[PDB]
Amino acid sequence: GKLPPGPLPLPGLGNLLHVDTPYCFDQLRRRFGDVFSLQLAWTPVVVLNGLAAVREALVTHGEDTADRPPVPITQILGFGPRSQGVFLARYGPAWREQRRFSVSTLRNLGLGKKSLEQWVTEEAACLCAAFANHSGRPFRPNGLLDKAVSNVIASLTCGRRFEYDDPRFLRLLDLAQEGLKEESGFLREVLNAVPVLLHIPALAGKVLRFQKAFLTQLDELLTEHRMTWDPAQPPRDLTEAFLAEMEKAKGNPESSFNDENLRIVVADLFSAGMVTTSTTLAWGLLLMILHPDVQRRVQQEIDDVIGQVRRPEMGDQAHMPYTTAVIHEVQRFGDIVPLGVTHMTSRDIEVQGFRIPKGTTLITNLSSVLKDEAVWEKPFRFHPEHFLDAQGHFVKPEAFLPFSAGRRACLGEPLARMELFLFFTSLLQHFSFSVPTGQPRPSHHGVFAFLVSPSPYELCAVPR
Ligand code: HEM
Ligand SMILES: Cn1cc([C@H]2C[C@H]3CSC(N)=N[C@@]3(c3ccc(F)cc3F)CO2)cn1
Ligand SMILES: [Zn+2]
Ligand SMILES: [Zn+2]
Ligand SMILES: [Zn+2]
Ligand SMILES: [Zn+2]
Repeated sequence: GKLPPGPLPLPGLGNLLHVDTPYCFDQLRRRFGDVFSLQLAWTPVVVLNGLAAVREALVTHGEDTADRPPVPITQILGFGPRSQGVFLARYGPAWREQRRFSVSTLRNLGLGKKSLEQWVTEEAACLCAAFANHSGRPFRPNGLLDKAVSNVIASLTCGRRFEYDDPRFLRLLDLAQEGLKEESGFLREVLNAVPVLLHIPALAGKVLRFQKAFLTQLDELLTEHRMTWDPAQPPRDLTEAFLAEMEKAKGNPESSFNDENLRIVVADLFSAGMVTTSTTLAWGLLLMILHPDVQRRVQQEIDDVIGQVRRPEMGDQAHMPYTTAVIHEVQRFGDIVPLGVTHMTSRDIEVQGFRIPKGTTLITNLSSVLKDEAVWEKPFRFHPEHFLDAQGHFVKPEAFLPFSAGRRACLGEPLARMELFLFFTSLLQHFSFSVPTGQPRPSHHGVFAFLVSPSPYELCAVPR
């Protein structure tokens, strides 16, 4: 069939100089259509735009697009056939076993005695107190959001939290944010292309220094956890559940439940739901000071449904359509993973008539879905009524895809939904946020990366 169109491919760089990225893709979408091609050096890339193209790839051809592009340099971090974690894992048994394990263990810890909801609610309390200490004084809330969000994951993985001034905790969070920067590095591409370049010890020790440091700090914490683990009792957290599975899997070279995969799985879970959920909440609080009237309606609904003392529960959401709409609109407008996470075709597939060869790198332009002018009333405005009808009922459009879609859709979404609702309501239940008098109106345009964060800003949190 016909291959997707695209700008003229230069000899060596191809379309590398035709892309400086979501803004640039919008122009290409308006010039070549919703499915265009790109030649990024050695890698053949097809960009998918709009709900239909994205759905057709990830749902209709879900079996064939659930794979990841190979990342050879992950060998430095100890990746192997039965140890690929979940996030970057190739489509196959190693991915599926860990995927099913994480999803089911989240659910098991989730239901019963609401361990998840309890850990979040309790961490929300700490976040409130830490906010109270920063009162009467403008302050960036990002650091506190990272910590509270990080503690929720630590609670699920290792069954503990860390104090906000814990030295090892800070180093962990610091190493994690530096590591994220290392993923968007130019040297990553060269070494992924030619794996034998890693046989140079000079280079190998430079590639993922912050990644390796992060995994080292994590190893130390895992070792402590293995000491306190009581195998005579039902697993209290995901790491214990993993360790129990490891015992049963002794003698089985096919199991992905092993030492090498434990640190990778934990690192995937710990980080993927630390910079995403926290950035979303950082967007949330920014949008609340830019739109004080929206903030007041939320706080009003909080009082009408929950009050100003009793801690919020997930059962309250069903009776809080407006707050729910606001949170959704934060994710939509926030648009924090505009190009999602790359997929790869494991077979020859067909998208929007065009042909996609096997082994093609797929980019899901999630931004083009969340900001679709054909779907949303005013997609470039912060507008909670994107999820409300005239009667005030919450409505969720098909195009709400911040967690992507299909087999590889965010496994942490249920937890994320929980963290977002409980942290947001709890903060707005006890605080009123506003721009600091004397300071310029903070921009609503984010700083582009693999993850789009709000521009740096300060705020005032006055108690209620
Ligand atoms: C606002 C919060 C979050 C957003 C917007 C978000 C978004 C995403 C996106 C776009 C993907 C890519 C899906 C794809 O490859 O097509 C993804 C995958 C993933 N997310 Fe999240 N995420 C969030 C929070 C979390 C949390 C809390 C966790 C874990 C506790 C988590 C863990 C993961 C993992 C492990 C994957 C890989 C799944 C797989 O490859 O099978 N994320 N997420
Ligand atoms: C959805 N989404 C998750 C992300 C996260 C996922 C994590 C874990 S797995 C990975 N490959 N990179 C991340 C990551 C990797 C190493 C590290 F030291 C810190 C990290 F945050 C960055 O992107 C960004 N968007
Ligand atoms: Zn831990
Ligand atoms: Zn434990
Ligand atoms: Zn209605
Ligand atoms: Zn209060």
